[PDB]
Amino acid sequence: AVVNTDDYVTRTSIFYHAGSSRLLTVGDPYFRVPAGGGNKQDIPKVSAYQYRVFRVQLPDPNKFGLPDTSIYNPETQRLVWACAGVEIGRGQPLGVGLSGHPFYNKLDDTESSHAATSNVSEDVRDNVSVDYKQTQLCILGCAPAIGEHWAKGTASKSRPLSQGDCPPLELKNTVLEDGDMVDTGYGAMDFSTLQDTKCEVPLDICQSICKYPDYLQMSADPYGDSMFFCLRREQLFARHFWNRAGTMGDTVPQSLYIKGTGMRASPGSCVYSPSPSGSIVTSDSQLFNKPYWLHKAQGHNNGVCWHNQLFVTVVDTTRSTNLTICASTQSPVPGQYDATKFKQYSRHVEEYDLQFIFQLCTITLTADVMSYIQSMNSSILEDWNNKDPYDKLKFWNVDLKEKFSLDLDQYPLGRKFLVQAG
Amino acid sequence: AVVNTDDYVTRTSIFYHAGSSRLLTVGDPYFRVPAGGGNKQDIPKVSAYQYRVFRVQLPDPNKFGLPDTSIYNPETQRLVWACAGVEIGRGQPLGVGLSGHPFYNKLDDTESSHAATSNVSEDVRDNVSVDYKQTQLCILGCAPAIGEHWAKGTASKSRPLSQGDCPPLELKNTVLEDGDMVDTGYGAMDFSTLQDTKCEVPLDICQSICKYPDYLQMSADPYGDSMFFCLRREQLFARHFWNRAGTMGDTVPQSLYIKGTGMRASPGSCVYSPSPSGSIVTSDSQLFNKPYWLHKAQGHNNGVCWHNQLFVTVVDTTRSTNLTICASTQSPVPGQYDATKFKQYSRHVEEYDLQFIFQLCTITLTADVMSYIQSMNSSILEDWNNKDPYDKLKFWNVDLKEKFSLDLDQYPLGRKFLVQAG
Amino acid sequence: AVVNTDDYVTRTSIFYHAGSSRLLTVGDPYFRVPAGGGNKQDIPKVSAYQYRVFRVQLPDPNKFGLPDTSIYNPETQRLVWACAGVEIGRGQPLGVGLSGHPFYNKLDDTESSHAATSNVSEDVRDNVSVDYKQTQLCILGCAPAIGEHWAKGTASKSRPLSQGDCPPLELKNTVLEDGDMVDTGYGAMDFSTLQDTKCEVPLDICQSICKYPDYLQMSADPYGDSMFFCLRREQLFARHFWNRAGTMGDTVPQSLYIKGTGMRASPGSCVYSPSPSGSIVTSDSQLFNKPYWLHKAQGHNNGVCWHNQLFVTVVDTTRSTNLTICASTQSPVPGQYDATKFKQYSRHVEEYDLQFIFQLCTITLTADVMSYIQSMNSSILEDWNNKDPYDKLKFWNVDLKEKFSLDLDQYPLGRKFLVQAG
Amino acid sequence: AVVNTDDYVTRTSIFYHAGSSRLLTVGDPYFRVPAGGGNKQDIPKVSAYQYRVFRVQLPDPNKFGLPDTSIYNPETQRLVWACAGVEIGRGQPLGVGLSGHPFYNKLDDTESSHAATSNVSEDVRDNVSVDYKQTQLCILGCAPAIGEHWAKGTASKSRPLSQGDCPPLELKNTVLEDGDMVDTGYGAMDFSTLQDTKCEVPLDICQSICKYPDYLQMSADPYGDSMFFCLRREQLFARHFWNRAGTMGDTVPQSLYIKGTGMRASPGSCVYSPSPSGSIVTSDSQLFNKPYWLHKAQGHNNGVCWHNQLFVTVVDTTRSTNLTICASTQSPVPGQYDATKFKQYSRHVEEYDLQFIFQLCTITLTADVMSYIQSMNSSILEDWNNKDPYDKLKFWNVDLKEKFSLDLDQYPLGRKFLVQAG
Repeated sequence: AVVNTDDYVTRTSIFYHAGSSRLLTVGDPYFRVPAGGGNKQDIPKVSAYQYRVFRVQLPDPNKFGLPDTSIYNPETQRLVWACAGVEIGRGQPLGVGLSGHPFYNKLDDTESSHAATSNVSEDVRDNVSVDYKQTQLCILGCAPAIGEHWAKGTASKSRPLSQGDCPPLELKNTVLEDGDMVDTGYGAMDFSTLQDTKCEVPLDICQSICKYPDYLQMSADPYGDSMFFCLRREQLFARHFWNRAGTMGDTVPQSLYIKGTGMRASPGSCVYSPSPSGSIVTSDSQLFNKPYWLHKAQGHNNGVCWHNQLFVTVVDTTRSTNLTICASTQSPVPGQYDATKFKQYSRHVEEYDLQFIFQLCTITLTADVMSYIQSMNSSILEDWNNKDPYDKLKFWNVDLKEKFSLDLDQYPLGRKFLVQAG
Repeated sequence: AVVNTDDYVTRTSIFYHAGSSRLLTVGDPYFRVPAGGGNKQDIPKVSAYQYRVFRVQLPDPNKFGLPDTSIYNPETQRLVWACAGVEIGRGQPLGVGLSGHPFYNKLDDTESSHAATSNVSEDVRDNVSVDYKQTQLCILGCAPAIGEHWAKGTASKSRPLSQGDCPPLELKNTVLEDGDMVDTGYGAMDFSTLQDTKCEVPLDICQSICKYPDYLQMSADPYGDSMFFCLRREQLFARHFWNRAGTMGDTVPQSLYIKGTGMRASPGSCVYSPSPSGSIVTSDSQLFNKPYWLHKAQGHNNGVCWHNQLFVTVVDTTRSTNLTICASTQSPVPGQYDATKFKQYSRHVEEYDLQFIFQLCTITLTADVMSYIQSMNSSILEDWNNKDPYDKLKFWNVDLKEKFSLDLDQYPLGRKFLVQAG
Repeated sequence: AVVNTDDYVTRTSIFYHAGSSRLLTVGDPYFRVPAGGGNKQDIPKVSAYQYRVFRVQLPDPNKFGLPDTSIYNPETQRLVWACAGVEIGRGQPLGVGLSGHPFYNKLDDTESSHAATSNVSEDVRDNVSVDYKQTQLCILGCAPAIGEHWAKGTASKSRPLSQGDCPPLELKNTVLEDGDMVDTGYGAMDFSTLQDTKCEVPLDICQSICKYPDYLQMSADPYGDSMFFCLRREQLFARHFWNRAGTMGDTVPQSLYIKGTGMRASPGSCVYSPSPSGSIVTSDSQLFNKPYWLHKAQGHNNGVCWHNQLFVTVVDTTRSTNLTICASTQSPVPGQYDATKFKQYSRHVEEYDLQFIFQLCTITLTADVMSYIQSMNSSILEDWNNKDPYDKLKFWNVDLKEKFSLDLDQYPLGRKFLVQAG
Repeated sequence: AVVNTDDYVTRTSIFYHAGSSRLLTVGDPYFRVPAGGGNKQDIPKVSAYQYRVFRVQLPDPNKFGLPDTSIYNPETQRLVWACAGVEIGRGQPLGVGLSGHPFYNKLDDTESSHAATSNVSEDVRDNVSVDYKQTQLCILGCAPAIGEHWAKGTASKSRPLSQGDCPPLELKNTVLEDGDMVDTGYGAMDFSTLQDTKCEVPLDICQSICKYPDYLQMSADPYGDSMFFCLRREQLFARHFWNRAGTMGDTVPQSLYIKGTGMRASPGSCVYSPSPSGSIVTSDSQLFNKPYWLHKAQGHNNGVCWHNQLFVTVVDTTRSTNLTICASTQSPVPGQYDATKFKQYSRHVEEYDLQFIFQLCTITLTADVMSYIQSMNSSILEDWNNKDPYDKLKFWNVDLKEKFSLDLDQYPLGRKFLVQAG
């Protein structure tokens, strides 16, 4: 039986402040520009619509000089960090930003077409762009958060898919790594294996995998290391209504319409999909640049950072202004305009600032306390006396071993904390 | 004289937590696809705009293992489950999804006499789509919830109905089953029998029946087994204004206008119908993933689950993103684009999770108490010592007989319940 | 000097509940369809944009069976009902509906016309529709609500009204009968007498009289029997901007523009009129299906229902979804589509439900008290020992004489009332 | 270790009110007009989207005669003004103001193009305009605020940016001078060096630098003189979706689409940029014309005005209506209209009013205090017994040396302050 951490992890009255420096990154918002091919280094794919997963690395509280190493007894107890406050700071101003496709699969406007439209010609693919759904979310945990998405099912012998026939869909659970794209309004699926056209969604998610946090599973997780802090705020609406070019896989039953003559003799495309649209983005509904206190967690883990680790999973689309930079091919910069003599670039900036307030905690290693932790996570006892199960995954590592401080008064969050406590 | 249950149903201090696993279903959002035609097994019609009616099957508390069978005396009392806490869980992300009809009966734009169209023929039906009205609701009871809808009234034998004339309308009460379509903004009626065109409404409600819960009737119900919990949240607006093609049944009174000449000599179509539209869909106005406690119900039944049953009626259209899947007809996936070589499919997902906190109750079987229950529902006494009156209707059965648990602590809803109780 | 009823109306502790059955009505939303033309019996005009004036008829408390006929001395005092609780119920789902006119007088779009427009020839009327302003309101009093509207009075013997000149506008107070049209955003006037064109507004108000409540007068009423309860909630915006065809009556002064040449030599039409539009209709700002307790009235009358009457004036435009009905000319229903073989019809439904909590009251008839009531309304004394000032006006009569009950516990509003009372 | 000012700055009970007169300025909203061209004296560039940085100059409280010069001991201590109240008054009415560019680089509409568009020939630049993002911000400090912006990185001596290639982006900190441009919704960058086209953004930020307050840095500031009061409110949305004319710098990876033929053989422009748009501007969300009290500042400086200075940094775009002026070339003003015989001018007005409530404060000059202020800012002690480190920057000097008064009662803010205190 799983037990609340407040029943074996005794807390102290010793609080530390820890803050990252300035986490900053720029790059192309649509795709990584590979190294060399003009200029040196490589420009990373940096979008407002991808998950930020910071792996916060903490100092080992046991091999760490204390303000007084008589807070505990190194013979019968161990130390753990317990997160008490977090403030994710966001840098750039509020802005909206578009994403698009040079050959988007848009047959024709079905919102209110002036009349009939084109026929099923070929390559009626147009160039369109669309601002995505607006999402803000923040997840804390001592383990990475689990996402879900839809992928092709399994290729069991029983019935070999007649090729052209629609595959079965399987919900797949996965870890949210840094760089994974969010649900933008086009559903959370694997577009690289479910859409052979590679033209049904905009460029940045076209060949990517859009995940969505598995809140249901993470809440039902027995120990609750996945999330002990969750903030979400999403909103969107439908801007334009369109068709899909191609033949209908599922045939519309004759019992659903009266047959006609000419073009209207047979039913056209009945696969509709609306362009997403996050509405007004305001400061009043902003989720960040505010401190949050983890009073008492939702799960059984109450902010205890096992393995001296901390995962901060962040999404903020309320800052998606993509910079437009253009240089001329000619050096003296000609006085006669000519679009071909200018190169257009597109860069996006992400600026973060993590701030924490940690609390020192003691665990009395009694016999059954140990065998409980044994069952929970044996590797916890090993470190207290190597391979990590996460080294295969892409994280934005933030070292804080050198960032802890005792005087909270000297830091913004530190003052806010002291105020809040009384 | 109907009596409050809190007068003959004594509540204990024993609480159980029960939960479904993960209720999940995928299918076509418009029409069920006949199996075998391409692939094995049928593709169910799964829409966001159809009632989910879960039939929760509880274990008989009398034939059930208690932590102590001295909670009551089996010689003069019986046990009932009373509902105390509920959490309906929703998995997939927020999103909008369109519905349409290849041959919608849209004459022309009456919103603002635009410009002209371009058609030969005389059949002017266009392929239009529309986002439905946005609706959220949740009904709890120990009996299925009652719906209303409009249908063709019985043609009287005295005065027959000459073909072409308008039928009289009759309001019809009925049981909401799992799969019944909701009010999408086109009203609540039998479209399969009040529209011979089969083109007045989009495809998924085309040959169906849209039902609205009869809240007035269920509130007026004497005992109140129909609903002891009701949450509703709806909103919509008029997007586009349109005309209907066809001859006018009711002739516009000559005295409501001045005759013109040419086309304007006689009045055109005067049957207008607007395309519905739920505006912004936000998380801030969400109704689900939040727990709700049944403190004191609206009706005379106070969460008492007679027949050890529970009917959870749910509508949530705030998650209606329809996936678009496409496979190529060629195996190597050609490097030249051609719309004819790609089969477009449309799939929708419905992920649920049901959580309950049930409370053990006792009923002392006295003379008048039994005679009371006799008149209320004789079948109740029968089971305490077979055919079920609902065995004709479609329900999503959720068996919770192996899902009851005494330690609320171990479960998400359980913890919240304990907190709320103090 | 008028006195507050609370000084001469003593209240008891006896409360009754009374509710109508289910007030229901269907018909054409634009105009009544003269009987027998295609089918037996008239089809009433039933629109969402017309007042609903229920005349509730209460039993005479004196000639009424009491739980104990010693609540008063029938020699020295009489009894009066005094309203304490009200709940108007609405049945149909939330919807938006359109109104139009086959020959709407719309010259041309003036919002942002592409350039110049058509010649002011003769007949350019277009078939346009429009969703009206969104209005909810509810009035209670023991006397019908008063409304105001604009009509052309009379030409006095002195000056004449030249054929073609603009008539003088006179504000006219009047009783709101059931069926009267509300302000739809085209102002509150008599379109049948002020507009000879009969094409300036949509069809249902084309020849009607739109009335608005004269709140200003009803609050200034000495006794305040006209309203002791008043709820209102309206909203709208301007959808499209248009011109009016015809010659200008008031000539635009030369000192307000510079003359041009060609068509721009003389100014065109300067009679602008926007099409109204109620925006998002939501359940969140709904006014009905909720109980309201008349704690202390605004006027002098404190819910005292003189003459055992009660007037309930209601407007609800948040439920205006008009049902589209179409039958075919052919019996076997042809498989080939042809709009001419389908008669279209338009039907609106209005479903209500009135519930009340009434409080029995006592008036001790002393010298001055009788002389006061004499001056207030002599006909009150007469009934305590014949015509009525209204029997010329159309009301929706709801007889609740057989609907009074003593046990509030048996009814929804009753329970709600008990809870509220503590 | 930095210390809160409240530990070495003892406040008195003396309160002064000071107010500027009517700060007022008119000018061209897009660019400054060189003098003598058509009329004497220059026409300054006054825009609603540029920072207002007031450098308020306080009277030296030491060389100041007091209501009583025994508040302190001029031998052992010094006087300092501490701010306690601020009210920034705005004059002109609320309004929306546009900005544009005669040759805006807009290829074509990618929101929902009718289909394909024009050839990427040479000059397709159209005259477009756009209302900016809606920003309100107010910052107080005894040192000017810090802004950030993106500028052309410092050329690699060992990687010369080959002409045409994309330059490296460097985030640059800077003092916010009066006149600096704010983020309008096109990002905060140096358009004069990052966009050679000189046609990517509207005219008023075409050759300027858009700065955004570095809130992160100013909060991490050790002493916190830069801001001890910060009020922000910003909102916007995406109005129209546009392409960029020019050649693509970063080439779209071939594995992201399927090649076509004709114009759709090669991908088009994939640099999208939405026109910004602040939505409804209402008085309900207004940030000015209200008084604000600095109870306890965020940083370590609690409103202490060192050097008897004050830096008010104000941004307000809710008042951007640009007056349209036009005179005729002809003196008698012609009776025939001709657009050529009229000169169109554009002017914008900015009206301010600064009101303050200052508190007298003492500093007992001891050893450690002096050597702290020594470390904090030596120049503070130097004035107590020259060159200013901000004499290079453009500020709006507000002299208040002759505006301080003791009777708060006689002033608006004065009264409100008295009331608020009790």
